[PDB]
Amino acid sequence: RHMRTLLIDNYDSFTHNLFQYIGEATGQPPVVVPNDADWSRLPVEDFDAIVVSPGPGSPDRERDFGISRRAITDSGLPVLGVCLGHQGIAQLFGGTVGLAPEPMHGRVSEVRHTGEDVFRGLPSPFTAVRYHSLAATDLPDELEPLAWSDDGVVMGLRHREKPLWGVQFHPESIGSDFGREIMANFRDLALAHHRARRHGADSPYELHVRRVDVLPDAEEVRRGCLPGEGTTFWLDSSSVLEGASRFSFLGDDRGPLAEYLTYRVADGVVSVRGSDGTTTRTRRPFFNYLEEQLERRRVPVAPELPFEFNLGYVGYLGYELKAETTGDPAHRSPHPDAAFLFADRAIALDHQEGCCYLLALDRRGHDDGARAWLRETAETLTGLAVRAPAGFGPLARARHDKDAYLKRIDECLKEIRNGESYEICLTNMVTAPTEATALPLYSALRAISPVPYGALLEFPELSVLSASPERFLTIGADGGVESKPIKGTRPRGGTAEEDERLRADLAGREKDRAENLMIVDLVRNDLNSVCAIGSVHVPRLFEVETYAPVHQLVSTIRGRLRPGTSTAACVRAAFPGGSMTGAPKKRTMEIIDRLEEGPRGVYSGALGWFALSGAADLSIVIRTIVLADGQAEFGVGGAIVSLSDQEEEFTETVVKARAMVTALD
Amino acid sequence: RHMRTLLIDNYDSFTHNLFQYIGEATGQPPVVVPNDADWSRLPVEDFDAIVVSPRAITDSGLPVLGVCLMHGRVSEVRHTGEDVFRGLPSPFTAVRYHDELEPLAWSDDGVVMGLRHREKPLWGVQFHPESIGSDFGREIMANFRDLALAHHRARDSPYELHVRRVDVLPDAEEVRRGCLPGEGTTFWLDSSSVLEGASRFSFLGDDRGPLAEYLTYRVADGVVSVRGSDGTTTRTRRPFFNYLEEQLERRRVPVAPELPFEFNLGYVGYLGYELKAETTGDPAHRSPHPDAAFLFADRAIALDHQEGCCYLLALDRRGHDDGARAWLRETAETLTGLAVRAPPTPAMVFGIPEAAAGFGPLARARHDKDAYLKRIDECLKEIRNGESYEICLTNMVTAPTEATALPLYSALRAISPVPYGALLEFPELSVLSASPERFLTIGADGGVESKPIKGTRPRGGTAEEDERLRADLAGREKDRAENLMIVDLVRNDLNSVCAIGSVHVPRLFEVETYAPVHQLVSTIRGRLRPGTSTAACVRAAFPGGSMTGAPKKRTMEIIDRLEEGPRGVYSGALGWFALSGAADLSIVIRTIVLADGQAEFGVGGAIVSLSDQEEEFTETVVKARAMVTALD
Ligand SMILES: C=C(O[C@@H]1C=C(C(=O)O)C=C[C@H]1O)C(=O)O
Ligand SMILES: N[C@@H](Cc1c[nH]c2ccccc12)C(=O)O
Ligand SMILES: N[C@@H](Cc1c[nH]c2ccccc12)C(=O)O
Ligand SMILES: [Mg+2]
Ligand SMILES: [Mg+2]
Ligand SMILES: [Mg+2]
Repeated sequence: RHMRTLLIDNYDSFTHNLFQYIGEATGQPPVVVPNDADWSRLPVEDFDAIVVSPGPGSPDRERDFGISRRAITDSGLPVLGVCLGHQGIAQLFGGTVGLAPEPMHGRVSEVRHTGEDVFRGLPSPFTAVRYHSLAATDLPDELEPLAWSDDGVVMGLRHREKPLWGVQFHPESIGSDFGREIMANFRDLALAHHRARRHGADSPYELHVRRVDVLPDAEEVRRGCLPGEGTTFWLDSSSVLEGASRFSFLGDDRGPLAEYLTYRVADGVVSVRGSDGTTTRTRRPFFNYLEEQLERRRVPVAPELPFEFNLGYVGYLGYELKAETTGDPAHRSPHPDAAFLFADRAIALDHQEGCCYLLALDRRGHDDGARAWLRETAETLTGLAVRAPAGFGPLARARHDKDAYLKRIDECLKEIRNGESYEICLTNMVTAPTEATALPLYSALRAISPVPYGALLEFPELSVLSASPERFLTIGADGGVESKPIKGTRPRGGTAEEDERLRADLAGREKDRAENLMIVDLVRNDLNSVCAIGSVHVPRLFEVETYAPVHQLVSTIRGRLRPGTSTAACVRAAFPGGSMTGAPKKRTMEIIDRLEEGPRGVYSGALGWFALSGAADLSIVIRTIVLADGQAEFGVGGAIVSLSDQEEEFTETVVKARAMVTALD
Repeated sequence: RHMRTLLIDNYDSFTHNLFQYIGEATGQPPVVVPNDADWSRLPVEDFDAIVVSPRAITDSGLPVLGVCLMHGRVSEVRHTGEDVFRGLPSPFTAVRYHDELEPLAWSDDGVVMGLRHREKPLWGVQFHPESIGSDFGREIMANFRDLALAHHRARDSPYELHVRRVDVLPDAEEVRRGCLPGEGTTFWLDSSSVLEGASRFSFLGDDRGPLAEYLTYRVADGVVSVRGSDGTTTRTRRPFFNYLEEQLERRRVPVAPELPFEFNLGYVGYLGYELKAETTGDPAHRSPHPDAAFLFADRAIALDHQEGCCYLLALDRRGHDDGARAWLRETAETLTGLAVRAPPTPAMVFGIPEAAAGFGPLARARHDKDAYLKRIDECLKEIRNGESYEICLTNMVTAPTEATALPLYSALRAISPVPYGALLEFPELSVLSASPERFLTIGADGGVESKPIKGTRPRGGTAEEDERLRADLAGREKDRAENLMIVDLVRNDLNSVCAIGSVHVPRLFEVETYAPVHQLVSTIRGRLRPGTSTAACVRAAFPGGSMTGAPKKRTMEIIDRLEEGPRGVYSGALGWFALSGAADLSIVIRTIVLADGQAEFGVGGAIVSLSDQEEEFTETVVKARAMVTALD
């Protein structure tokens, strides 16, 4: 779907220039309607956004618009007023407007701004043409300024409650810059507002929130608040970097409204274990079941929380769920194809601000002891902060040995010779017996490799010990999407200067840049299938990030979901991660199936949370140990392209194992 | 309407990226279709263009683009700037994944990066335009849309066109005097100034041919009158632009390939300002002249000033010998006898003080100084009340003269050589234009160009003051703002008839100097939507924004009140509509209208916030100077 944009026309003064820019920016032309039109007769319904073109036109028609102003001002739809006059401003905004110190018509102004809403991503200053020599100083308390001119007057504003915006310039004038970006921004605002439109069904839950101004050691929170045995989760920002990673999340299945949930690809059945102990087996595809439950259990985000996870499902998506995306069911995993804890109670650590947030659900109209838990857990955390404030290994066994792996790379190099793939992510699977238990082994791992997306899942069937640095999908409740595919890996150096050498090498090597580039294109394709035209872009390209085990080459891709596209639907379209398959995904996954001679399981999948607000945050499962039956499984791999040497790419798989192997030792 | 594009998904990791780029470039998302879907069912008719990602495809009649059908490799791509590479720099960067045809581009590897089918509308790019490592991706996709627009426009003639080249170029005035009768209806489209890139051709002809006609229009009654060769005059109550559109479609004739211009005969004449009544204006005032006047020229003489030859154009009925061939032979004989040795001094009467003397001895304006000064003040008041941003206020001057058209025109063209000069000698009036201004130049292919002039400076009485005034015009904030607002206005007009993403401004605030004045000039280009005729384009842009002010519709209501009368031929458009669908129109400024023993000429100027009254009055007198001089 797409937004239906209504463009109000005033004597066709500038209407068709606005037409052009909206069309180019959004890929969808607006519907043009005169300012004399009957708004009651007109189906304002369907129209998701309104743009009000300026005059001057007829004195009569302008007066008629004013008589019927409330059709637009109190309609509830996003509105953008484009450089309106004294009367146009009084009608739509209701403010006072005088003559400007530099009162030229068609004046070229420099506009400085806060970078908010319609001004998102614009440089400050930027050039813009002002037609009306009318501009405000005093604003009513209901109106907030967003931007100002070089002659000290308001160039942009918004109403603090209603989705109304005003620009006191012409974005679409030839003498203006970033006109198309301003119209795309307004389109994006319209998508957010439409997504926030609840209606639907009454929320079955009642979220309760308490902040606690203490921050204990996260492992101590694991030991202090969670059970020694039982099904738990710990989303672990073991590395904390401003703008990169900030929060940790812990919880268990002890709560009354908690559920444990699993899927098998062979069966196609969801298993939901409630608090009763009773497990229920309904049959429908996983992403399909997940969407319905996320829609059913929808809870508004609590704006007091600085994070988006307002409780929901926490777990992993296995690689074999590809069978329900664009892949084939070639190999059955030894582990569940998905597994999530539906968390009704959770501890959130704010590593930035040095406080905790406690989330708990009651059923609507019921007291299930949420507030009792909040009060109780707060007391525990307070006491806890006082005690503790904040090759493959000797017995390891690769699925493919060196000789077998080299032959499989050769196969990959023939595949790329024949044009059947542009890049194959060939991965291996290593198994080793261990006497270690989950928490001690994870304690070792997180010390070795602090990362933004660390995780310890302790489930009945398995334990997942992730030291992933890689962001698969961060999806806002507003429907904004970000993916940061990694491809291009360098081992750390011995000395400081050796490090800087490998840093420089990774960023500048043609080979690596091509690997990354092709994945960026692939991820862009996936996002475009579910995102609005004009929304997909690449803010950063070929950035090197450094972590304890490796240097990594990372690119950032953003987009905004189409209207009616759920978060689950977005994840389906992008799963499995392009960074873990290759280009083109489908054909490259067929090749993966044949060559790997076995399943990946949780490796190469996604691990994270789906929230009841609609938000989500998912990592790629790399640098991860799966713990089950005294066995330790970990997957490793690397990009195969036409330039690829075999032995270097095998050695790469060994290097990516350092963390997991060091921890198991 | 809009174009309908088809994107064939060949099941690679590119379809949805291409989908984005097409959406942004054209303002319309493509209809995505899988490859395995049956073409038997597909409504190929309903679509206008095909894009193919890495059988019936090529043999569908439709334009096609094949996208890349060693790895991940970035390459610099050098090209000839043709078709899909239109306007792209050479080199430019492109990511690439992977006979009889014509190669268009090459990589730094020496591999073909672009190809073309020589007959079929089939293009190939051996790179990914939509890749993140590529540049000018959206431009390539926009170009393809433009190629597809044109291809469809190029899709029975009641006439057959006959052409003859003569390898002489006599003096153009000698052609007028030597080849055309003198009395009777004639046209002379006069490139009195020839400058490469600016003007190249002149066109002359009369009504003596057997298939020639003479059209007039009155908006008062809304009646078109057409005079045939036999003497009979048909009369019809309707709007002119619909009439024009119908006739041009009906009388379609394709462009002759060995002609270096696109006028292959058609209509030559003028559109009066009062035709605004059937565009976006009101019928507030009735002109004393026909609101439109055109000769359907079945026989014409074209001068190629660049190459030093003539072209003779003659229309026969598709099945008949109507003496066209005989006319070519006779006219060619006449022309060779006129070819003798070429014969100028620029007239220095355009220096500031003296140029603003007056309207002549025997002249009176509609509004005298005090009257005009008040209408400026009025203009300013409405500008303060935000009822206009810019108003092109104009006057009209009438002066008795006994001068005949051709001797007067001969004096005028000597005084003020221009790219868009014209002598129209019609039954009801003569029009003596020394216009430099391009209103609309429309190709057969549907490419559109407008060059609004706004921002005027007089010539310096000294050469130093002249070069001062020139640099002042290019730099002054006031004049740039005046010009810019017209550019936005003309952009707005054209966007109503052009495809989304096709309208752009390749040049802004260019100073052009002519004998009487320095002028600030901007260029706007676009490309017609499918279904939109050449006539439809003109209606949407008429009258020229350069002659109205911004915003157009409201400002045209204001000028009705203040001017208290018609403009007539002045402030309208003059030029040709070709049978190929091409057109070339000037704004009627710097023009004498001659009728009934008196000369009429209009003069005006833009009024804005900072317009000085005395100066804006002086401007209008300065602009009359060429006309006043010729009449003296
Ligand atoms: C009104 C006339 O000229 C118009 C006014 C101009 C100006 O104000 O600078 C320049 C270009 C013309 O569109 C005229 O020449 O009569
Ligand atoms: N880094 C996330 C939280 C987080 C840590 N590990 C994770 C694993 C999966 C998903 C999220 C996480 C944040 O700062 O908000
Ligand atoms: N200058 C134009 C022809 C031309 C001269 N005077 C004109 C008046 C109106 C329209 C066109 C013309 C050319 O070079 O082709
Ligand atoms: Mg710009
Ligand atoms: Mg680029
Ligand atoms: Mg002026």
